[PDB]
Amino acid sequence: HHVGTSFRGKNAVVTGGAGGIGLQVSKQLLAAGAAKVAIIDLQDNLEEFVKLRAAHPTQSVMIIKMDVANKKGVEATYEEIAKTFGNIDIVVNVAGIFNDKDVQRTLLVNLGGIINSTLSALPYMGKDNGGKGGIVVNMSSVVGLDPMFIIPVYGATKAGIINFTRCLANEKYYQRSGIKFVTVCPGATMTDMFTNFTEKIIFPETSDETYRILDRLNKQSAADVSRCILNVLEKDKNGAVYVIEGKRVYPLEIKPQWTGKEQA
Amino acid sequence: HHVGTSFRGKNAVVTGGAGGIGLQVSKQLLAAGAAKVAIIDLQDNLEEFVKLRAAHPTQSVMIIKMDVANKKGVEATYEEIAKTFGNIDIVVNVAGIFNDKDVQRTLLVNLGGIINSTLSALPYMGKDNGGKGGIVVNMSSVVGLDPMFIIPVYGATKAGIINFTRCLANEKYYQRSGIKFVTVCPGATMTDMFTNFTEKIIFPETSLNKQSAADVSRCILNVLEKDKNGAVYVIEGKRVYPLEIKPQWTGKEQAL
Ligand SMILES: NC(=O)c1ccc[n+]([C@@H]2O[C@H](COP(=O)([O-])OP(=O)(O)OC[C@H]3O[C@@H](n4cnc5c(N)ncnc54)[C@H](O)[C@@H]3O)[C@@H](O)[C@H]2O)c1
Ligand SMILES: NC(=O)c1ccc[n+]([C@@H]2O[C@H](COP(=O)([O-])OP(=O)(O)OC[C@H]3O[C@@H](n4cnc5c(N)ncnc54)[C@H](O)[C@@H]3O)[C@@H](O)[C@H]2O)c1
Repeated sequence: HHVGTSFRGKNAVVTGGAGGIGLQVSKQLLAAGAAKVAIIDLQDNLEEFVKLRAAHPTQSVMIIKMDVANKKGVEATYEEIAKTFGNIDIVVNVAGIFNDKDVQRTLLVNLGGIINSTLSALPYMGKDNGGKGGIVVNMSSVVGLDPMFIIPVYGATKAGIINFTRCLANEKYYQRSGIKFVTVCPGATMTDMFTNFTEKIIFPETSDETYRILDRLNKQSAADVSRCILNVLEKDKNGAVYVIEGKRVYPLEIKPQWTGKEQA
Repeated sequence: HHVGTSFRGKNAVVTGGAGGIGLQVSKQLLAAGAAKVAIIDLQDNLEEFVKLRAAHPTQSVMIIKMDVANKKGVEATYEEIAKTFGNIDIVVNVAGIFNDKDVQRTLLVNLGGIINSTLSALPYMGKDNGGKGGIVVNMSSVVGLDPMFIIPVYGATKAGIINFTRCLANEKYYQRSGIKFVTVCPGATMTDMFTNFTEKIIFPETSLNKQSAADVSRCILNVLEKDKNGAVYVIEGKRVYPLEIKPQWTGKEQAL
């Protein structure tokens, strides 16, 4: 029941917020007393959202059905959100999928959706456009940092997310816009995304060693990761990259790869 | 005129081979005496290819017009190439673009095309499928390794290429297939791709000669001869630098 003060007065947009981690992120932000929370997702979860609005009468809970791969849709969706909200302090882009069999869809949803949502959010967040400034947390994976041979396509999009998000963490941009950019990379997690795993992988003969990804998923839940995300949000460290494993948050010091130390 | 022996008896597929680095890669492989070379590109470049076939009468020079973003097209394209070639020893996936204003196209061409071409090539290369085995060199960027703030979208796809290519470099994959997988990351390069740069960037208010396509191409063939699985090379100033890619996630990280 109790609504808190941790995120009092904060307006927040959450892609993927109908299920899994995104749904918990939305709940926990409302529970922390976020003034307004918008949710962008493909699936309709009316029974969950009716309860959610009920439990948070003095808070805005806005739900939009939209494919984050849809560039113009996302743009449109943000326009509508902005007119009601007036400002966007927090964006957590959680929406993604796991399907190696469908390469095009993976790229456009996982990498494309992050990009679409991020670029779309910026005008309504940036100081130069009258915004207060804010933070964008982009969701990635551990396999984004360290490749996992079983899932090359899914991995690629996660490596792309990291590199993309770090770019925007430029000092010159921050001084102009006031927006910060953070990447979080969850490890073994109880996600429904990895259900029917071996039906969603390219090389079928890797089912023998598929234990690596799905053995210790119980280690952390969606709610655990969500708590880690809100923890990260409070840190407000620009350009930071976090790993979330075993219910815990680990910051990475990412050293440059090409420094010229190569010999010949 | 002279045709060499460095790549004698080798069959090679090259995406992006109508222009820039790809075109030079195609020439240099033929000049090194590659038995067969196939080229996959959107542009026709007929006057260059008529000259090329002439200069290599005892070598196969096959040209197909095809969008590497087109999954089924690429698949189709490889079947015909395979029918003539019989096997594929070398794939260099060079085809790519620079357009940040168009995000979807960038992802599907740059990252998608690499994936499409790579996955399509594997049956015709893999030992277990009757193939001789081989090597796939995938083209990336330095910004793929170290993010460049001016070009975030283009960068993302290059980071994606690296991570993708490294995955396939698994030892279990190699003993089963015999195919190796290499990533090369060119630096400051005289590419026509970066012409009209500021018309192709997202943030408009924001403010290499050392190496050419032919220089990078020479570096690629150098890398090809090395035949080191899982390797990542930087190509800067006409020179090849191997990277020691250390894991990002260690247990030394302190929980905050
Ligand atoms: N080990 C890992 O790599 C790992 C583990 C867990 C989570 N993650 C990351 O966490 C993120 C969330 O995953 P999850 O645990 O919540 O699983 P999940 O499948 O339960 O969450 C997916 C949510 O996103 C929605 N969605 C999917 N595609 C969409 C689209 N195009 N447009 C709008 N909404 C869309 C879905 O409707 C769903 O609600 C994932 O994207 C993943 O990158 C990675
Ligand atoms: N610093 C850097 O990031 C950097 C520098 C140089 C080169 N590169 C990379 O080298 C590669 C080649 O670029 P370049 O220097 O030769 O420039 P280029 O534009 O001259 O070559 C691109 C070639 O790919 C073809 N192509 C484009 N889209 C295609 C598609 N969908 N399907 C088939 N063919 C397509 C084009 O017809 C062209 O011939 C690129 O992948 C580029 O990312 C990166």
